[PDB]
Amino acid sequence: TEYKLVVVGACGVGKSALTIQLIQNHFVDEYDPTIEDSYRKQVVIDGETSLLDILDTAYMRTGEGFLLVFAINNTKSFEDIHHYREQIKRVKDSEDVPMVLVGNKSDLPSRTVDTKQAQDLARSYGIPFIETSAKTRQGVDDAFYTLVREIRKHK
Amino acid sequence: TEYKLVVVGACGVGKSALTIQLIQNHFVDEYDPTIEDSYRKQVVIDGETSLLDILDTAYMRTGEGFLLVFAINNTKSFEDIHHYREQIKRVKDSEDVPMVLVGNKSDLPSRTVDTKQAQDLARSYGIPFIETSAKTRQGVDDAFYTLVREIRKHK
Ligand SMILES: Nc1nc2c(ncn2[C@@H]2O[C@H](COP(=O)(O)OP(=O)(O)O)[C@@H](O)[C@H]2O)c(=O)[nH]1
Ligand SMILES: Nc1nc2c(ncn2[C@@H]2O[C@H](COP(=O)(O)OP(=O)(O)O)[C@@H](O)[C@H]2O)c(=O)[nH]1
Ligand SMILES: [Mg+2]
Ligand SMILES: [Mg+2]
Ligand SMILES: [Mg+2]
Ligand SMILES: [Mg+2]
Repeated sequence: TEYKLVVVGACGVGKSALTIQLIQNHFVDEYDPTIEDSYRKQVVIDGETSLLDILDTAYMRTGEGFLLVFAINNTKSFEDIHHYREQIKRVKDSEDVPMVLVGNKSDLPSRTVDTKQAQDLARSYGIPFIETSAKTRQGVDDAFYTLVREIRKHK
Repeated sequence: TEYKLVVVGACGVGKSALTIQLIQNHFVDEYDPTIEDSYRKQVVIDGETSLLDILDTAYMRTGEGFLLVFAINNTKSFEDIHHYREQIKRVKDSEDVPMVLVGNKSDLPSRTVDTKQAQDLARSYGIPFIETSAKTRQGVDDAFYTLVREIRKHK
């Protein structure tokens, strides 16, 4: 009932925004990118009281679940996804580590990374893909909760 | 060729969900209830290129069409329908304003407001009644498009 989650991705994709929206239920219009802190919150996932220990990157090997986050209006971030994917494989020494691909900023119309690209990437990793928006709370809880559901399976 | 539409109803009925599903063609599992923003999208209604200016309540007097939205699994929302109905009559100072009654969340089985009650209410207002689901896109376009068709006959 206690989970250690880790949010990874390129700078400016909304790693901090997604975390704060989950923890403090509000949207941050700006957040210091050099800040890397762990956050804590007792929540209810699928009716079960769970403790979430989330690390907003800017221990790693103590992570049970990982959020691969990019922005749908940021091609470069999507390109950097594989870099972080492989880091997690090495730090965990495993092929099968609970992960979720996250497409943030789905509220923005200036989309450059279409659905097929993201879903093909997730298909190449065999992990779920969720479109999120930290501004509007869209898919935010689902992203973290799905990861926890992935951990439940592995454990 | 341009239309100003206003979506009203009780909190949590899916006003935001119905708007996003129309504009960005996706479903929001959660949306900040305190967010009231105007949205814009050029669409094709019955073959005719139209610009839709939609206000998602949480400007009013400039509304040409109004969506009266409740949830079929929300008796209270249905009860509050007349409240918003009369507000629009006052803000427009008119006895005849293009409106459409919308029963959202039709994808849910836990129904408490049957078709009889809704249709009887729509008949009491002399306006169309549309069953919608922002989750599955059911009746979403038809709801907004019908309202536009109501504006057409009105002018
Ligand atoms: N429109 C929109 N903007 C976002 C969203 N998430 C984050 N942002 C913006 O992106 C900027 C950088 O986000 P941040 O969380 O600091 O990126 P980080 O480097 O991964 O921590 C912030 O100023 C946010 O306002 C979102 O879902 N929608
Ligand atoms: N099953 C289902 N859920 C919906 C539908 N429309 C909205 N919802 C859910 O209802 C919740 C609140 O909807 P929202 O649009 O924020 O209500 P608002 O206060 O009118 O803006 C959201 O978390 C949606 O997931 C629908 O058609 N079907
Ligand atoms: Mg940050
Ligand atoms: Mg491209
Ligand atoms: Mg809303
Ligand atoms: Mg009854």
